[PDB]
Amino acid sequence: ATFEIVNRCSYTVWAAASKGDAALDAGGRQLNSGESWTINVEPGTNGGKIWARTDCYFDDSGSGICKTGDCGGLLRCKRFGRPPTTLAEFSLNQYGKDYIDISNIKGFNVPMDFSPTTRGCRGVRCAADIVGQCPAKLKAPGGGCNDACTVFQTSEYCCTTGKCGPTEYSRFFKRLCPDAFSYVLDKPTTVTCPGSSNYRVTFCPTA
Repeated sequence: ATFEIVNRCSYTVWAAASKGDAALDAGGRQLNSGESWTINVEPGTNGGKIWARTDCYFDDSGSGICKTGDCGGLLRCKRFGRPPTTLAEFSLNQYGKDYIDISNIKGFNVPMDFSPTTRGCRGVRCAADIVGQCPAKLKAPGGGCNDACTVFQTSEYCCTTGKCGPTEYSRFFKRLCPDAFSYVLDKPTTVTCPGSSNYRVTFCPTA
């Protein structure tokens, strides 16, 4: 599958792509405002994620830090990033279908649209000003709006027992972005696409 990753934000982001135990394609790249990065993701990839990182500093060897979404200090991510991170999530070619979603379960840093570029399904978007409206106790100093599990580490927010309900904090994310997962047992907002679809992830789709 082909993913085109587009930065429509007025600021630079460092895109990342990983399936948790390996990079997808190069794993990460700087995207100045307006730049596009095309990557190739192997068919059958399960549990892939794409996200943006903000305010990064990398040396010549590709080592450094980011204020949101840092993946162990590497430019080219092999593992998932530090919250807060708006997540584009996908599993490809699962019994003939692709499954895509946007998730706020690990917080929110950058607005995002995640859409197919081929026929057969719809896209999803979370583009509200979640950072501006973020409850005080979830605000991340580096930028972004943390999820409640990251901040408070309770069974209820992290859904550790497999039983949990919505919370004041999850309802905040759900109000501003109904089409994104707001907690682990949220009613799924997953979209089913034809197997082997292609996609575009756009950061700051409205601005």
